[PDB]
Amino acid sequence: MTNMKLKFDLLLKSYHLSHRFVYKANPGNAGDGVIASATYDFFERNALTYIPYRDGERYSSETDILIFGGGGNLIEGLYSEGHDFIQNNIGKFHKVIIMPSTIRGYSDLFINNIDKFVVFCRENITFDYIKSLNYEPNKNVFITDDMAFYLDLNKYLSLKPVYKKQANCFRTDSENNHDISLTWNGDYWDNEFLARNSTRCMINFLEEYKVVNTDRLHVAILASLLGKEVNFYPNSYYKNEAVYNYSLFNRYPKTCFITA
Amino acid sequence: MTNMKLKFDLLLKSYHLSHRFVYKANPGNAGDGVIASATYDFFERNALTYIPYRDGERYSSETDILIFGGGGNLIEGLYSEGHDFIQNNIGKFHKVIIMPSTIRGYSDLFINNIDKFVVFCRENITFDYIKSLNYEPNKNVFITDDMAFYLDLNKYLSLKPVYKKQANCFRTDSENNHDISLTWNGDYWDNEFLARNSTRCMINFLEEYKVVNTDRLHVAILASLLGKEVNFYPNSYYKNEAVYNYSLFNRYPKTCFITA
Repeated sequence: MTNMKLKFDLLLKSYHLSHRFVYKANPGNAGDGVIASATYDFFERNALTYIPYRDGERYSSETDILIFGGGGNLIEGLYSEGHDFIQNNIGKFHKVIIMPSTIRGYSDLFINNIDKFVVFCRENITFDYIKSLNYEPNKNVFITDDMAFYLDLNKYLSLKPVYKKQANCFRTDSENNHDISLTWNGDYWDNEFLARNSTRCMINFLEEYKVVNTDRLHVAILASLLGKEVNFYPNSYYKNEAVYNYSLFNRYPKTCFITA
Repeated sequence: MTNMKLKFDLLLKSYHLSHRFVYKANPGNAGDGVIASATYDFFERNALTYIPYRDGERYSSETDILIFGGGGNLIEGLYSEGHDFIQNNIGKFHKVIIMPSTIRGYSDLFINNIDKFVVFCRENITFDYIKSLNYEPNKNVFITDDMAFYLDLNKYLSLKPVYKKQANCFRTDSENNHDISLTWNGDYWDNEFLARNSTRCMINFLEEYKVVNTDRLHVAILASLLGKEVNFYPNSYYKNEAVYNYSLFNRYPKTCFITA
């Protein structure tokens, strides 16, 4: 067990003694379903009970903590859904805990809510950014692996043998390409069964290949967990590269990052 | 057990004594994954062993039978993938068994291969069409339910409670619409784990709704198996309407077909 992982368990268990968890899964593609699956595995393994966020329900501004699911939606100039959800609901809760996330911009949101945010960063670029906004390391800003590294992998495996050479899993926007991230895409991941079975699908697909080529973070993560030979390609805002440098480098020697 | 269902079991078991099964799952959307899941359930429940079709492998023109998975791909003027697969591979096998399917046109294919085809029709329009091509009922043309009615439903259920009113699952081509059929879409369904877990996803989604509105056949079928209130809408070539009249009318009184 890594030092950041043990710290993460004890920390969330410490919050659970004091406040009850109101959990909102991050919406998005099937990669975001992998984060939710692993988050549900994390809650069950640490005996952490939660109530799912219900719009219109009244929560306690003193004893309820919003657990905002991990992901990379908080990117100014790209997505505004996660930013709008937090800003419209920050007043309802005592604290807002952002599960391990990639954050870019939205400096006004984090400076003006520093007293309510507890930010978990899944790579060094987000960690240095948040701490540069005067967040205090080990008090209201932390760094640790993306949730998907917590995936209880053995209950998702099909154990079907490898018989195909290369899988191409590239973003459809810009050969035999299978963008398996874009299968289920939306605000689905508050259903733990749908999240886990969607994650089984992605894993079932990858299990049968020896080599995986992708620019999709959680395809790369899943294939790395599977011990596959992984060729990971970059995207904008250093999103892929930063997670690779923090979590995949050296820890998974069969996964390499192709810069050019 | 329905009379057509019992006939179907004994018939395929009879073929299995004489020849070995080479199975090709129908490619397509997640509806076609439901057909494959149910076909795998059907094989396991009847102790029917098979070998998956492998392109480039040599099969016996005397003792191997191609089992072509059910579906609605054989529609002239719409799709040609299933037609090309059968025509290019019909010479390799002793017989070609078409699992319960909707067929439109391609009269040249069925007239010129009448001595090798055993056609299972999943509604009355296909059955009357094939038999009009001089196929002999109960010898080389049969009628029975779509494979999805064979789905071993209880191993797919999440048992999550109902808490949402209406689900809209309409074809994206032409409100809160979720075209869950277009999640996994391709030649995936020869993997039984991927087929079953994709089917779990669709079922997980539908379980939480009380009413389902759709023009997607296997969404309507799945929701009917779930005992939901189902509003089923038509499409072209009488594809939805014909399956409804044969399999869903009266047998599932909470599913109704909206003509206009």
